[PDB]
Amino acid sequence: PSKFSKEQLRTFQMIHENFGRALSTYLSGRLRTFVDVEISIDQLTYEEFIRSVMIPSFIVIFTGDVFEGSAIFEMRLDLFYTMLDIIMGGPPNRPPTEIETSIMRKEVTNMLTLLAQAWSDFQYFIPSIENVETNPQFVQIVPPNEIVLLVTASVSWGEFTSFINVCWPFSLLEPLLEK
Repeated sequence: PSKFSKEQLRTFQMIHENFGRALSTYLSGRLRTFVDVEISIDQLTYEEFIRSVMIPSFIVIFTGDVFEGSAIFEMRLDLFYTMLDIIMGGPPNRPPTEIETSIMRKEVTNMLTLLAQAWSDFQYFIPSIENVETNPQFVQIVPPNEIVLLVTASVSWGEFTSFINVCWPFSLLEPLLEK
């Protein structure tokens, strides 16, 4: 089938809610302030997701040994620059420099690892960042009409609220969908 079943969605909801809790603790420690995270999932076409991403943005294309194909970890630039500023102790809306992406790549590797830990009992993997892009219109990892599981993490602290989205293409998740 081309779409995710109801029960399969619930499994992914629980997995990513675990991710959400680990992420909250992670970001709270990095930003040294209480950061709340609320997870919500949905399934839609890849086209819909990519068209919703701001230009520019911080798009991390990643994979895992145990997967075949890529997935996307996207972070809004307002969060990206706010996080970086705090970690560095130093937003600009323009696309990030190579230095800024390199510093934030380390943070993303940490967050992807937490994601993998949440996926432990179902399909544990070691994340590998394949590419980093700043323009969503240049990102077409799978066909437009293909369905994708979109995990949205609403990240907030104080009066700031932003997002981190993980896009899991149906084609990538198909085999685990089996067992």
